[PDB]
Amino acid sequence: MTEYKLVVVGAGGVGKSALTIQLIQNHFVDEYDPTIEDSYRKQVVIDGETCLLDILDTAGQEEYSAMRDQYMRTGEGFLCVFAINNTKSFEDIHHYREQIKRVKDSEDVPMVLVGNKCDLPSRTVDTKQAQDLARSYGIPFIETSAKTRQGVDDAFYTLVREIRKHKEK
Ligand SMILES: Nc1nc2c(ncn2[C@@H]2O[C@H](COP(=O)(O)OP(=O)(O)O)[C@@H](O)[C@H]2O)c(=O)[nH]1
Ligand SMILES: CN(C)CCCN1c2ccccc2Sc2ccccc21
Repeated sequence: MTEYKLVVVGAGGVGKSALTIQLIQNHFVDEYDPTIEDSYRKQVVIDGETCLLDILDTAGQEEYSAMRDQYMRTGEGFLCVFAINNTKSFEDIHHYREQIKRVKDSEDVPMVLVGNKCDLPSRTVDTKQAQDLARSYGIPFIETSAKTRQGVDDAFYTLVREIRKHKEK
C-alpha cells in the first residue's frame, strides 16, 4: 500500500473541512470549526493500487512560518478549493499556487482546481473563468458540492493520479 500526503488549500469557508470529512465520515457537516486543523487517513484502492490517503485540513495561518512552509513541502498533492459564490476565494487561488510553488521551489506541482458550492446560487465565478485559470496552470478543474457530494470523490481520485504522473515523470 502506497501512502499519499494531500493538503487542501483555500479560503476560510470554501468547504475544505467539509470535503475532507465527506470522504472520511461520508456525511456532510453544516457546523464545524474552521480553525480546527485535523489530518485524516483513509485506505482506498484506486486504479488497482491500494493507497493510504493522508489529507490535512489546514486552518490558514500558522504560529510559525517555518512549520507553515514545512506542511507545504511534505505534501505531494494539493487540492485548491474555492467557492463559486465567492470571488474573493477564487482570486486568492492565484497567490496560493504561487506560494506553494515557491515553497517547494518547482514549476510542476500536482494540483487540481475545485469549485465547491455548485449547488448554491449567486454563482459569481463562472465555469470558464475557473477553467481558464486551471488551463494556465495546466491542471484539471472540477465543480463540486460537499452537500450533494457531486464530484467530491472524483476530485480526490483525480488528485491522486496527478501525483502519480509527477512521480513517474
Ligand atoms: N451549502 C454548502 N455549505 C458548505 C459546503 N461546504 C462547506 N460548507 C459550509 O461552510 C461552512 C464552513 O465549513 P468548514 O467545515 O469550516 O469548511 P472550511 O472551514 O472552509 O474548511 C459551514 O457552514 C459548512 O457547512 C457546501 O458544499 N455547501
Ligand atoms: C502526523 N501524521 C500522522 C499526519 C501528518 C499530516 N500532515 C500533513 C498531511 C499531508 C501533507 C502535509 C502535512 S504537514 C502537516 C501539518 C500539520 C498536521 C499534519 C500534517
